[PDB]
Amino acid sequence: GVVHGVTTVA
Amino acid sequence: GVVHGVTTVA
Amino acid sequence: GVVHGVTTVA
Amino acid sequence: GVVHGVTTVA
Amino acid sequence: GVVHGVTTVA
Amino acid sequence: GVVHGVTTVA
Amino acid sequence: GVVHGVTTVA
Amino acid sequence: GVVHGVTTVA
Amino acid sequence: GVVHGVTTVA
Amino acid sequence: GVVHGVTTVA
Repeated sequence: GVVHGVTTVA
Repeated sequence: GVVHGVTTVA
Repeated sequence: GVVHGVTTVA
Repeated sequence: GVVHGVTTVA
Repeated sequence: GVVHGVTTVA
Repeated sequence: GVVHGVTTVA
Repeated sequence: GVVHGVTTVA
Repeated sequence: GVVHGVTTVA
Repeated sequence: GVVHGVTTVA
Repeated sequence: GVVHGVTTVA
């Protein structure tokens, strides 16, 4: 797999 | 798989 | 699969 | 906000 | 904010 | 903010 | 902020 | 796998 | 801030 | 695997 630009902001 | 630009903002 | 631009805003 | 259980599977 | 259980799987 | 259990698997 | 259990596996 | 740009901000 | 259990595995 | 730019800010 590829994961690019995964953002989690609280 | 590919994941690109997954955003989670609280 | 491909996932591109999945946004979850609370 | 609250975010609980946000799943993204490719 | 609160973020709990945010999963991204490629 | 609080962030608890944020998982990113490629 | 608090961050608890943030996992990134390639 | 590849992981590029995974951001978690509390 | 507090950071507890942040794992990055390649 | 490759991991590039994984940021966790509390």
